[PDB]
Amino acid sequence: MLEQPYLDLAKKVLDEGHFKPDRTHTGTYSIFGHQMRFDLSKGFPLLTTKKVPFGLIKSELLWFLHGDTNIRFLLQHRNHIWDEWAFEKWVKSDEYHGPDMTDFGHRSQKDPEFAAVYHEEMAKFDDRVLHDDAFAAKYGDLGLVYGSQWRAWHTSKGDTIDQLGDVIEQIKTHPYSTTLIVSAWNPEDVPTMALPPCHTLYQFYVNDGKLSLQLYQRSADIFLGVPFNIASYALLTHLVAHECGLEVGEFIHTFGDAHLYVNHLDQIKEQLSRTPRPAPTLQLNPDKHDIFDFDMKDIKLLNYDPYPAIKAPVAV
Amino acid sequence: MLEQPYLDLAKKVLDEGHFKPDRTHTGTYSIFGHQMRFDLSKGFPLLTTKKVPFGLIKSELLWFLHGDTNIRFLLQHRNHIWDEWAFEKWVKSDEYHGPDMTDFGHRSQKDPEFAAVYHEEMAKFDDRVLHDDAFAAKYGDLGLVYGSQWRAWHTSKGDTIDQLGDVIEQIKTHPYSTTLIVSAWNPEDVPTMALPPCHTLYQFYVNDGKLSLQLYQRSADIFLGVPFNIASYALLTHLVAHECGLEVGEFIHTFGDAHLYVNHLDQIKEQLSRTPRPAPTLQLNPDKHDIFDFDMKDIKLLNYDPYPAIKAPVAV
Ligand SMILES: O=c1ccn([C@H]2C[C@H](O)[C@@H](COP(=O)(O)O)O2)c(=O)[nH]1
Ligand SMILES: O=c1ccn([C@H]2C[C@H](O)[C@@H](COP(=O)(O)O)O2)c(=O)[nH]1
Ligand SMILES: [K+]
Ligand SMILES: [K+]
Repeated sequence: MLEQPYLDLAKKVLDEGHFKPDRTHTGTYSIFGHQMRFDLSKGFPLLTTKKVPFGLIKSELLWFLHGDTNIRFLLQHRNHIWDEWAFEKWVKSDEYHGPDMTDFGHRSQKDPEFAAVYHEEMAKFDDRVLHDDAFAAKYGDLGLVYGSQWRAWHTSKGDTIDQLGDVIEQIKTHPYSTTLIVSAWNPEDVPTMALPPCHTLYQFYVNDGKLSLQLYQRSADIFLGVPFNIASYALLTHLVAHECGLEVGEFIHTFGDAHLYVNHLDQIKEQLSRTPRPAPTLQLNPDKHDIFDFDMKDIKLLNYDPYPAIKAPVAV
Repeated sequence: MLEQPYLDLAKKVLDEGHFKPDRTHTGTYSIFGHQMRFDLSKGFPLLTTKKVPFGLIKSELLWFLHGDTNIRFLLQHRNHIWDEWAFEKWVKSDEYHGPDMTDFGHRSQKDPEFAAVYHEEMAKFDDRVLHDDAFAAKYGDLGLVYGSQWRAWHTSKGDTIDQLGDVIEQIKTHPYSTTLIVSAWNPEDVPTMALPPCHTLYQFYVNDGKLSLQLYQRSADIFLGVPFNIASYALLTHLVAHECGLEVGEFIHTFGDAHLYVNHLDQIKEQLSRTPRPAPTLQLNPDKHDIFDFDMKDIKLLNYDPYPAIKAPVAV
């Protein structure tokens, strides 16, 4: 089936992954270097052996294309994937007069009481961002997230670059260019950042009228992460290809440190006893063509019939 | 935030604007009568939810203050905002021996071939204006543009009036005058003109040592137009106030027909999902005080961090 590459990755890491430590001291089985390709003409690679919320992905990917960097848009679509990073900034803010939220990540996980006080501060934080225009601007703005690196890369001269905007044109004018690249990795920022980009840089390629894309990911969470990562990028391949009026091609996913947190072994094994089903199909608005102006209703998933979801703990 | 007034205008026109036809048959959503104020002590109102080229504005506004009316100055600063109106005159000129450029506006938009021949004639036109002193004088001179109405209004007696020059003095001698007005609207010209002034007339006001300005705009393009219009006039408020040695006040923008071309609906909606960021600041040369003698380097924008630009078609 279409998803086999991922399943094979799970087995490979369970089979020859060596024990390697990580920043959260949770332990992982690692492998360095790996590549799997997906033929998007055979179907959309959204794992059927485990329910993956396409909503969260699409609303987050559009967030990126808009070049946005503020959480307010995500909370507007009930997307909490980036909350923690913003919250962290409100907490260490001198305007913060409330309970000590130092290292809330681990504390909430162990202490069941902190898990309530931490969920109250968050619930109201998301509220301020959502209603207090100024608060939103002040804390809801992450700043150095994918949206601004893709569409507002800062020059030494003082201005900004629309990498993706520019690349999309070179595809229409010079489809055979071996320089259809976008980079989220900037050396003068990386060391200051909390989480330097996992999705380092990607490349587009065009032959026989088909658009293919390769993604270099410096680090990967096999269980929780990869499922979303595969879908974000294969969807992008589709949108970019839609604007350029090209046929869809292949999504090549290359890896640096593909790892598996140890607290996921049972959950990963259980998914492997599952047999993939036929893959779903993507349906994009035929009329509308400016992908940068696309909204939810413009992108729709068809025939997704996934197995029941699989719960697991987040390494923090 | 500072820019909210404009965002509210976009929503209002999307909400209660009735369908009204226009000269370009492109269709617009109109509203008659509206007013928004900007407190310039809170920051410069240059939209952050969309990148707006401050360069084009400043170089065009100085063009006005110099009382100039010839395009050569604009092309000297790579400003093509007024090219079309001059080009039109070269085209219908009997000295014009080249391809039929009748109604180039629509033809270039639809026909992709005309869009190249039209771009060649223009490229060389801008060249003649730029090098052939006589050609410049002959076609590069628009004549009845803001620069001459502001600074060289023609009397029935035969001479000329420096409205702005005169008003600037009455501000220094009689700061409390309720007649600090400038008009670009002249009844004996209007019916012959291609595009009668959109920026009809403006008024200055002074209290507590602060200079405020009101602008009456008979017609407005919400998406493409207004962003530039807000910045031109708020910058003027600053310069005039600089010469008169006054504190900056409020910029009141009043409207006649504020409309939205239908081919901008998606682009306008996308901008509304964006959350404004803090506004930039203006920095004017402290030494130099004769605004009429100001040049680019004398006016500088600080901390402008706009969202990525938004492309859209020009109603023609
Ligand atoms: O979409 C995602 C989000 C996160 N991660 C993971 C990679 C790491 O597990 C952790 C970040 O810490 P590093 O191991 O990269 O240093 O987040 C992914 O693989 N994909
Ligand atoms: O800076 C500008 C330039 C142009 N326009 C618009 C107004 C109209 O959309 C068009 C001129 O035709 P009228 O609708 O005014 O007749 O140009 C503005 O609002 N602001
Ligand atoms: K780089
Ligand atoms: K008048």
